[PDB]
Amino acid sequence: GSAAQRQGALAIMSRVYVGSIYYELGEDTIRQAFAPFGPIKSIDMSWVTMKHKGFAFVEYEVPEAAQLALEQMNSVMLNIKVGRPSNIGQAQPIIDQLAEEARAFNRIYVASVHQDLSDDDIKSVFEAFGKIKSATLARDPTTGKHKGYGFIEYEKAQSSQDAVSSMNLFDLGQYLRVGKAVTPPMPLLT
Repeated sequence: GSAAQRQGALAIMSRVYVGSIYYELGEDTIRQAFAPFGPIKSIDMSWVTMKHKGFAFVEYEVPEAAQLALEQMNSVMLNIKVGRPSNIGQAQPIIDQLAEEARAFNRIYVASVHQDLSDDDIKSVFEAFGKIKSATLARDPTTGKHKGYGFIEYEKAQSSQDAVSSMNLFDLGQYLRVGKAVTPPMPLLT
């Protein structure tokens, strides 16, 4: 896949269809509900009877997030149906290419991480499951503070599995959202 194609596959893989949305709910509600999985980049909710259509397309900044929201979102809110944009099929080959590639790094995604924790803490907390090759938390450029999520590459596959199975929904005051990475480190490259 070309640098551009991979950049377009990642974009689609971060989109999640949300349906059965009560008519009295707006993007702010949806946003808050899915935020646990990674900061929400944008929301595309389609609205002469200015009310909407109870479906939205939430777009995360990284596909790993979309992957988790889909696995953990089957809550009420007014019930809702989660799925994927029916056009991913056009980027499926690459998406599969990114999947195959991802399996070479015992890479894991970690969302909903408290502002006070740092790359160290997270590292500290996670190395308990195995030697950690890399441990970094995404950060805001204009600030520098982590965006509440990051990635952790383990030395051993077993280590990343133990980490995942043990930390998904781990406390404190919030619940961490963890799951295996669905993409390699530099997706647009090769």
